[PDB]
Amino acid sequence: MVLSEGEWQLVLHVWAKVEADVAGHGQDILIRLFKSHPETLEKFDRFKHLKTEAEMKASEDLKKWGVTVLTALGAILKKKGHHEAELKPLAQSHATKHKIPIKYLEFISEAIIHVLHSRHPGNFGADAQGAMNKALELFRKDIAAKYKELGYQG
Ligand code: HEM
Repeated sequence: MVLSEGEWQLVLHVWAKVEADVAGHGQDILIRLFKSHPETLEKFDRFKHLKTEAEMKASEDLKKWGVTVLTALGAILKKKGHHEAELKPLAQSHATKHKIPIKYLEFISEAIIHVLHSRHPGNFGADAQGAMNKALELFRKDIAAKYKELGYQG
């Protein structure tokens, strides 16, 4: 839960690459998620009709929702762990309305790492992957604790 200053630097350095194309990264990540863990698609009434990766690729709505997710995640990561204010609304909606278990947040964490690895091999080597894994794990653990604080079992 305590990353080194160097680890946060590696996280924010590759995050800057994501920010050059937020929608493309977001669509790639959601498509990877739905492909790797298809049960997650069923949480989205707006996407559950999409039956193939190619259909997902053509979905402009999926690109927009990719921006929605990554915009929130980027703001969290930039806080370098001090993200209490940012997790409050996300925990509220994801625990009590969307009903997303923490395990699904683990699935999307794996998708994020997969997409970063594929799109940024030169800036996402072993050290950067380790750092991003720690940053996403911190996010998951803190949001799991916030679910519990709100009265819910993630
Ligand atoms: C990095 C992890 C995630 C982030 C930052 C994130 C962020 C967001 C944001 C900002 C919204 C819109 C505002 C809100 O309702 O809170 C949203 C909506 C939503 N999220 Fe997430 N989300 C994440 C992971 C997930 C996962 C893994 C699932 C399901 C597998 C999910 C399911 C949903 C659903 C169903 C909605 C509403 C969709 C709709 O209205 O059509 N989220 N998310």
